[PDB]
Amino acid sequence: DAEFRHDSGYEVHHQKLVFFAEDVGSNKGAIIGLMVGGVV
Repeated sequence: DAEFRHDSGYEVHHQKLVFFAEDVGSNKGAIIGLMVGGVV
């Protein structure tokens, strides 16, 4: 659960890939969620 960036960047959605670093934590139970925003 460590942050890498503490400030906005740009509207470029292509940077969405940054999620790879934002997904440092792991949910305990997401059975309720059919899909995850990580891919959607």
